[PDB]
Amino acid sequence: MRKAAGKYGNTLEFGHLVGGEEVLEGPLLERRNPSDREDVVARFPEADKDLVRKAALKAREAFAEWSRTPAPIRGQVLFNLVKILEREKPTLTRLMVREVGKTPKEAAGDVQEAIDTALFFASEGRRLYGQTVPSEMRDKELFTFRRPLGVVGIITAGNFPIAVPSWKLIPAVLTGNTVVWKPSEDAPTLSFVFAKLFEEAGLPPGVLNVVFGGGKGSTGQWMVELMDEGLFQKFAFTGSTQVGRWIGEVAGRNLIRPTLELGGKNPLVVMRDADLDLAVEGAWWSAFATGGQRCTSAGNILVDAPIYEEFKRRFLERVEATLVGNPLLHPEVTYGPFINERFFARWQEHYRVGEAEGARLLFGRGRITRENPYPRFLGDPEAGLYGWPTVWEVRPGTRLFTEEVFGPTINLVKVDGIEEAIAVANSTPYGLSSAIYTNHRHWAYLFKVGIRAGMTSINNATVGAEAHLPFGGVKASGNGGRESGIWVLEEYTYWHAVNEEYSGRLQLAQMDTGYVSPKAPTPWGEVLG
Amino acid sequence: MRKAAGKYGNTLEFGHLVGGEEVLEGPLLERRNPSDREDVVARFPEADKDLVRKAALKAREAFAEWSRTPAPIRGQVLFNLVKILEREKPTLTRLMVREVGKTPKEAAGDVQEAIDTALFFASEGRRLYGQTVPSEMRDKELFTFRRPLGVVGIITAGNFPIAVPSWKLIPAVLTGNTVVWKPSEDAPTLSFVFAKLFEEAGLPPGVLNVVFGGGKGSTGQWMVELMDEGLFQKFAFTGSTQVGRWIGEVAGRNLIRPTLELGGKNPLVVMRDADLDLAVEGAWWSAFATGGQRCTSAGNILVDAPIYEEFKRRFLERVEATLVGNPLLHPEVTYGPFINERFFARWQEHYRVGEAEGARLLFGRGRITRENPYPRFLGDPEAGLYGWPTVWEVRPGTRLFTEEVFGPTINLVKVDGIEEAIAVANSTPYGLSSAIYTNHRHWAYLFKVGIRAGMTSINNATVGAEAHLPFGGVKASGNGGRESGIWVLEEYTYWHAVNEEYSGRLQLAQMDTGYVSPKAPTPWGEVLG
Amino acid sequence: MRKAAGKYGNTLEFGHLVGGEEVLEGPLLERRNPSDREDVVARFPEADKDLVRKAALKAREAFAEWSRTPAPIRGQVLFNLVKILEREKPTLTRLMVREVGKTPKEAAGDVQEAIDTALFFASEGRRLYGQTVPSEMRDKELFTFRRPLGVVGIITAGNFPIAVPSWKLIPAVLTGNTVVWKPSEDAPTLSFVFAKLFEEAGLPPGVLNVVFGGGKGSTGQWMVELMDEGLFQKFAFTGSTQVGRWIGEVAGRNLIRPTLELGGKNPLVVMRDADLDLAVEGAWWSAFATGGQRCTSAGNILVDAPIYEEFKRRFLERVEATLVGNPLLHPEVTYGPFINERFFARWQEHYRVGEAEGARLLFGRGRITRENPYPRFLGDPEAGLYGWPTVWEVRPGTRLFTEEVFGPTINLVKVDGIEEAIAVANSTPYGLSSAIYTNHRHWAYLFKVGIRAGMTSINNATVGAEAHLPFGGVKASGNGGRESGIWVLEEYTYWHAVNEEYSGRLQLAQMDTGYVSPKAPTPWGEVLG
Ligand SMILES: CCCCCCCCO[C@@H]1O[C@H](CO)[C@@H](O)[C@H](O)[C@H]1O
Repeated sequence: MRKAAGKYGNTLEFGHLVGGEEVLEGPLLERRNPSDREDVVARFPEADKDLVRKAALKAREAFAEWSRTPAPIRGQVLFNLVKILEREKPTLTRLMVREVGKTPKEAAGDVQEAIDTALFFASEGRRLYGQTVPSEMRDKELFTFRRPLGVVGIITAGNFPIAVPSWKLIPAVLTGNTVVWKPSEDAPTLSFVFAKLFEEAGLPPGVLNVVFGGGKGSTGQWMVELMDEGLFQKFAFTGSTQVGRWIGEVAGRNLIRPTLELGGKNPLVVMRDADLDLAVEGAWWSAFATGGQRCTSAGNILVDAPIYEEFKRRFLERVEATLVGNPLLHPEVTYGPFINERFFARWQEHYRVGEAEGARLLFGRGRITRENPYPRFLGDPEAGLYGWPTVWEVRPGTRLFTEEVFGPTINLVKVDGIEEAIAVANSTPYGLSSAIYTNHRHWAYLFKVGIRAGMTSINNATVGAEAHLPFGGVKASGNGGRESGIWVLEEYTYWHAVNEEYSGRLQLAQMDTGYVSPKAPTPWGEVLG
Repeated sequence: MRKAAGKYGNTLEFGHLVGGEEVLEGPLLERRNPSDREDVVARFPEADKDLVRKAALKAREAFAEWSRTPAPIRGQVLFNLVKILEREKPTLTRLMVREVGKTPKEAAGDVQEAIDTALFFASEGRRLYGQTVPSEMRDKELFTFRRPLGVVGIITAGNFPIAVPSWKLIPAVLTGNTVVWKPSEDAPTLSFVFAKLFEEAGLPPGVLNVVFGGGKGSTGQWMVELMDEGLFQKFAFTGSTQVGRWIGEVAGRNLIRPTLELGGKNPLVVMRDADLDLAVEGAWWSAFATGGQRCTSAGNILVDAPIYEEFKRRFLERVEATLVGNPLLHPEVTYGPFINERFFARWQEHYRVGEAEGARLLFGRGRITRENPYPRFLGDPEAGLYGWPTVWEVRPGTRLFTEEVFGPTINLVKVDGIEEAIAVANSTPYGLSSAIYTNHRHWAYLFKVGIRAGMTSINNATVGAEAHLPFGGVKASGNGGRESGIWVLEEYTYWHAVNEEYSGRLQLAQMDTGYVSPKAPTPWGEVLG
Repeated sequence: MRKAAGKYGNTLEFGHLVGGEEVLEGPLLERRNPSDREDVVARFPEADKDLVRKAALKAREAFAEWSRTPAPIRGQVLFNLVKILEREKPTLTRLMVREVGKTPKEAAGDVQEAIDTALFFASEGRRLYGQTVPSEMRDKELFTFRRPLGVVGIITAGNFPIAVPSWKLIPAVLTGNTVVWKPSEDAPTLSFVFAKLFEEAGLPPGVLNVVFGGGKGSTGQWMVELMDEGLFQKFAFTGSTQVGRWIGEVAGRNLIRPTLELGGKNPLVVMRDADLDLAVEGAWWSAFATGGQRCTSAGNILVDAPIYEEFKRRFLERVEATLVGNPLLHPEVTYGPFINERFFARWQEHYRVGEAEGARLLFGRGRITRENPYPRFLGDPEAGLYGWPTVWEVRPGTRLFTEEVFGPTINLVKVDGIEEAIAVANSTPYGLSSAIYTNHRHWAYLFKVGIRAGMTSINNATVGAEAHLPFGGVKASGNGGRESGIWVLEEYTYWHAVNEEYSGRLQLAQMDTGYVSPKAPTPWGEVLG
């Protein structure tokens, strides 16, 4: 790599990581600081299909030795990574604030998720339990083993540039797979550095390959297409449902079960008996954490009729207090810029769609500019794409209600009773996260069994999942796979059933099984009388 | 249903089972006894897309009440089925001999697999374990629950008309799902009866719907296409890889992980130190059980060079002793007719492909006729499609070596040493079953870790998997899913992670976590010696 | 603590660790370097019953806050310990060579076991899985949780002064318990330092209390007796079966299940087909690792008749090559001194018992002195208690065959065939470790299912268990408990079953359960053929 002086740090120039070598091949892209476009964070090439193919073949070559490396040793590599991530947490935090516009508080939590993941799977090296199973035949033993799949293709987004990649990278290599990783073009430096920390931790060259570039019409797409050439035995993707469906399609015909985290429209229910201040804080954080650029961000606040006016009043008050700005210059802000222009553009459009379909705009004036200033802004709004906190009143069945919109926007929806709250909460193509604020035992229970969601919070935000629960969605949010904890092992391994015969005879199961039949029954009705 | 007298039993006329009602709608198909075309087993309608859609909506309606039925009660229904299958085993055995041409011995084992499955999952009703998980926050609890998916679409083959459907039907309903089942047109009576046994066991109407018909251009295809209309939350299919890839494709874009069992080309290795008589018997049974119409049937016998001539001699001797015939009239036969004409046709062609590519035909003269008689045939060969036991000598890389061929055919392949045996055993697009005969600890181990297969037998056949191990293949044989035992629960449920807050505060994971930092270290090198 | 200059390092003076405070109360004991009596390693007090009682009450006080500390945070403390043990491994290694007379190679492996344990349970903080279980009633949920027991009393030996204590200390505190630890008077410095490393890692004061002293008539005994006062909710002990039975007795009447590792007489079988050089090396290492002062040390080498003379010849040759000496001055030695005089005394007596009962002494002349020199000795044999490598030929049923003897001694026993090998291998009151050397699949299997032992090695030593398998013995070697891995969690937690009702009615299990009865059966025998 090379470095040059920049505004808020060095501008990094680096290439793809392929077979341990740095490959500077392809038209140069750059990543500008989203808080300040004058600050250039990285310059990096776009990998073409031929280079991704080459990376996949380097991964296949490295897979042989790596899969044969004892899992406890592979786990000790991850343990090295835990120490290295701990050491580098402040540096990675600072780089993440700069590269994707996260607050230092959130950026540290993002790095911490990777540390948590690393520690969890470091120890998993001495687990990866299969089963010993009793044969129905004598002189025979049955076994199950978890085996690695091969080469994993990974495409990740930039909103969680260390945490979410770690959910895939760490289990993948722990279970004995090799990886080709196409990180978001919004967080290439973090991705490059993270790959180098793996190298420092002792991960053999070629086990992790990083190929930079865009998505559609670019490296991301090339990578999906190479599933047709048999170069990936597994695929993982975070992004939109639209793209996920196509990846599911390609994976499906290549007999791959992809890991798909495909976003959501996450209902947060506030029942009449709720702790209003707690529910307001939870709804606020659910909506505006990461500037609403999380898959788990609250989409709709479903508020029970009797507290609707009081909640709206308190919620808008809380929303109005939100600090927005350059988090590098003003750490205390709740959120900073949009991660990229694509998200900003879609978010600008949702104002027009909302007005067109009769949503009531309670708060928000679109992009924050010097001409259109936001009272609690800190820094220069012209330096990047920053969005007004935005609050709507919407009806079910509308586009603002059903469609995911990354960015600082949230809808209030009036409901009456737990039955309607559940029905309305499920009136969305998605089913990722969910939440209900209530002190009512029974309502909490009804919501928990009534919601169709991968994750449910009782008196907690739709965001901030703990790193050691299964993470994933139902309906349009996923395809059944789960990340994190013990539940992700199904994603990166396959079951190998072994039966060992010692009888020296061909014994047929279900046919030669030595089942004992019952004896003649005693007439106990008559004996006991 | 209606019945009329037939040659070897009553001819059954029945319709689709939809919402509890019998629906006799659609152009009539018939199933003739494959051992004797004069014996008509069943007449049944072909369901059009509209009726399958209606069946899927009946399943969705029944799902609400059935998923809310406590799992231990759903398990007690399966326990009722265990008793009913036990009672009906002789009747089902006889019907299976008649309808699909299995031997009574194999037909009983087929019914027994369903009984084993039924008993396993009857008890699973009081298991279905999720987890309690410790929160990193105080006054907070984490939980995981297994939830049913919804409506399961099931398409099954006729080669295992009770066993293999039970692998899907039983776990599906146990886990709280409803089912639309499109059984093979080769085993419609068995399927109808099996569905009625579920009804007798107390399965509520609409939880299992059966729609009869063909595959391509027919009910099977309509059923796959309805995944695009959101009518299936899960899909299971047994059949060819070609069809499986298409089903995987459709499932994939609808964010479904299908259960796909897609056949194999199963290597059986005989090492130089093997028990020859045992390996011969295992190779023979692996090749000719069910007339080689199993997904797990041996495709290639890989024989170690030093025992090659001796094994070939003993194997051909064993093959020559094989009895073939109408298993209804001659129970003692090893195998009877082809299940259908599709399998017979492909099997006839493999002679021409083998000769064309220079395979050496050691034994077999194609279809058994009066003109082309087989010495050990019993009954009338003109009454159905019966195949000569067929043995080839082939080279790796040839079509006979790589391509699956249902029917009584097997290849011998010369290998030298465990390294070559493993490499050649993996030189196939498939990876379902596998086997090695050896007394050498180390060779068994190398094969076990070297093979790419879902299942491996040490000194046992490639066939005859025990019903309580995970069943499934890698590569072209499957997509990662497993059937049977605890491993199939992932197929018919999704994980629901619930976090419950009691702290009355918004606590952020990874950010507010109360991690304890270390104290000042003592310089022990200096303090001690 | 205080330090003074000594021969091979500083002499440490320290007191008991009770509630965070160092308590220098009680008659002073000392630990002399077992390799060199002139080198005084430590001076430390003997805790009386009143101080142990006080330590137990400090543990009870600390238990409240520590058990309420989230398990993931408790795990992060262990993760701190992993880093600290890594840092201190060279220092701990050196101290262990000095204090208990282990070779540097073995001492490092001992420290590494603790690091392995620490890492395993660091990650267990985010596991400790209980279950969610489906109720047979509607509107009801079932849960299981692992809860800590309370205060754990731990008594450990000095032969594995870091490894074996870590097996108890680490899981105990991870699962939320507090500990009173009575370490061996043979390794008080290591124990003091290990406790201080826990303190450095952030373990709250009082969660680990260390009380030094002897066993019988001393601190060890006082500690067992306090189970009668309800001060321990759990107890763990490593030592002799005799003492273990008494501890089991006291624990039993106080409704405690103690963790008891009680030594063994570990059979190593060498079958006629074995790799002789490998079996010789394994038998040699099994016998003389730690100078035969392991619970898992080989007691009897059972050699198959046809290879008996050849094995004896090669084994005695290998034994004769054994280097013995001061491992601080000569790291390359296989073993050094006896850990204590108790073990030396019993080992001296076994010569007299062996001769008395007609055992044939093949090799060994008792204590190594200048008068009685050993050819391959390095250093001064007068400086400590060093034992000749000792090899016997014995018959089954004799005291040398059945009774555990710590120290460098081993018996050869002639057997003929796997049946006799198994019977003779089981002809001992113990059942800890076991091993068989064979290339015969079937013999390995028969031994594996025929042996009565907690642990069995196939073509591996009776020693050197991997730290992530369950460790423990049957018969006189233990009481059912297992240490290490997931299996030790049962030792330090109890199951809490919770049922939550939401139905608003009293529903009786087994009585009000809504079991569905079967429908009227169809006579299928008659309906079909
Ligand atoms: C990693 C995916 C989650 C694993 C689910 C819990 C696994 C627990 O394994 C359990 O073992 C029990 C012991 O008899 C069996 O009875 C249960 O069927 C089985 O679920």
